[PDB]
Amino acid sequence: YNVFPRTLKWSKMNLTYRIVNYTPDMTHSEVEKAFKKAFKVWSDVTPLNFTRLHDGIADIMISFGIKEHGDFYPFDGPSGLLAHAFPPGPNYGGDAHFDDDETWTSSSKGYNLFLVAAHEFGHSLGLDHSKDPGALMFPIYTYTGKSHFMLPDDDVQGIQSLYGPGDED
Ligand SMILES: Cc1cccc(CNC(=O)c2cc(C(=O)NCc3cccc(C)c3)ncn2)c1
Ligand SMILES: [Ca+2]
Ligand SMILES: [Ca+2]
Ligand SMILES: [Zn+2]
Ligand SMILES: [Zn+2]
Repeated sequence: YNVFPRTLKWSKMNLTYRIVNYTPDMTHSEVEKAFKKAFKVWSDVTPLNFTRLHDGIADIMISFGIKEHGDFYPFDGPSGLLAHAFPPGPNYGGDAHFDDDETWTSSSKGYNLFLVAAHEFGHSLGLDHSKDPGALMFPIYTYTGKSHFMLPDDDVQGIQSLYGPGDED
C-alpha cells in the first residue's frame, strides 16, 4: 500500500518542461535562455533534472497569457499580478503562467524574465513564499542590481528539504 507523501513535491527526479508560447517582448532565444538558466538555479542544488519538450504534455507547461487564460487566476492587465505557478500535482500542477500585459526583459527594466521564472519554478517545485526579505521566494519582486545571481540560503534550505542536495560538489 501507499499513503500520500508528507509534503507536496514531485516523486520523480526527471522533470520535463515545455514553452507553449512566447511573449512579444523578447526573442525566442532570449526566452529559452532565461528559462534554461532559471531551471538550472534549482537543478544545481538538488538531484532534479529538467528536460525541454517542444510539444506534447510536459510536467511544467509554461505560457504567456492575459486576463482569463484557462484557470481560476485571471491576470489583470498592466501592473498588479505578474505571474503564478501551481504546486506539484497532476494535470495543471507545476504549470507556470506569465502575464503578457507586463513587460518582460533580460535586463533590469520591467520584469527580468529569468528572475521571475526562477521564483515561479520554485512554486512549481513545491516552495511557497518566504518571510526572508532577501530570499528568491520573498513575495515582492526586489531586483538587487547585482551582476551575478546567487540562490539565497533560505531558498537552498527550502528546496533541499523537499528533494535533498543531490551532488554536494
Ligand atoms: C545576473 C542576475 C540576474 C537577475 C538577478 C540578479 C541578482 N539577484 C536579485 O536581484 C534577486 C532578487 C530576488 C527577488 O526579487 N526575489 C523576490 C521575487 C522574485 C521574482 C518574482 C517575485 C514575485 C518575487 N531574490 C534573489 N535575488 C543577477
Ligand atoms: Ca498584471
Ligand atoms: Ca503540469
Ligand atoms: Zn494562470
Ligand atoms: Zn510567488
